[PDB]
Amino acid sequence: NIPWYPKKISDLDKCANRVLMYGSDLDADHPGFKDNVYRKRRKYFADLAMNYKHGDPIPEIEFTEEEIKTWGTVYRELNKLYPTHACREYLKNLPLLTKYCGYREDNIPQLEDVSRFLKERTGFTIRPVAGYLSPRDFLAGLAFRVFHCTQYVRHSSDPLYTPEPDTCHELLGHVPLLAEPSFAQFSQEIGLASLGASDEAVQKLATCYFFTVEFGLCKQEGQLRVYGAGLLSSISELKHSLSGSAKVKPFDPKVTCKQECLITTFQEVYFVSESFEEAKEKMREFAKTIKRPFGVKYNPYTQSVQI
Ligand SMILES: N[C@@H](Cc1c[nH]c2ccccc12)C(=O)O
Ligand SMILES: [Fe+3]
Repeated sequence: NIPWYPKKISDLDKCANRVLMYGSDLDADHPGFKDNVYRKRRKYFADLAMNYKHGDPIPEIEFTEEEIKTWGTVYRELNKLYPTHACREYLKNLPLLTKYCGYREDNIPQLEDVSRFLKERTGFTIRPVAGYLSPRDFLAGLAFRVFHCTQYVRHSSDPLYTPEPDTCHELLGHVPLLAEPSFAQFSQEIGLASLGASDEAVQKLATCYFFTVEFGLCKQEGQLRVYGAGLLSSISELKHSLSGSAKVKPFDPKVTCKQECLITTFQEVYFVSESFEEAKEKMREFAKTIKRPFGVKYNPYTQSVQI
């Protein structure tokens, strides 16, 4: 029996913010969970996300001097590593972000400005979210070219790694590729394939998504490079992935889809494709094997999904 799925872009208001939270589904010995004062600050961002309705501007945030300093460290340190660690497709759009989005060490990009930039480039827009979103709902968002983003900044004591996604993850891990027409098209295709598929089928697709677009590696002129958003936002996990001591295995959906997705620690294993194009291709073909009893298109003019 076909699970509920959104049919038009405003339907993303329905049961919004079904997110995984510390003290319910997440735990880790890390100050971003354990520092009570920091959790009280995080609730300011969460409330903003919970009251958002499609059509609203995204709330502009007054960040603390501490939060701005954290963004600065993350931005600066990651940019030193990208030239040697990131795949060329990721490197390509970095200068657009600085030139056309105001990415700077001394200022955190606002989600409203980034959404406007992305809409113009590939038609992607942003919706704010209170934490790690339910995988079904996150993939459903992509079908409308909607990327759900957190707005809080990770705990300042650990710029290197954080156990839930923060705004640095969205802005540095996802935005550069989302700015690329061919990648934005790929993203929506994966999202459309997920709509109304069984819980077991979505779990398998979402796991493969996690180990490719969140934590994926690819070969490039005989070398190992990274394209996964979750690595590209973590100073320490990014280095570790290419350190020579990480466990690395070929991406094979039928094996990979069984791996547990680790939200709050470094991964136990990373999966490699023979190239970045091969990664997208194997993902598209896997999405087609879902066994859904109907097909679906997106109509960008009505912003609705046609069966
Ligand atoms: N570890 C990531 C944030 C993160 C936590 N859990 C995740 C799951 C998927 C992608 C990213 C994440 C970072 O430090 O930037
Ligand atoms: Fe991500």
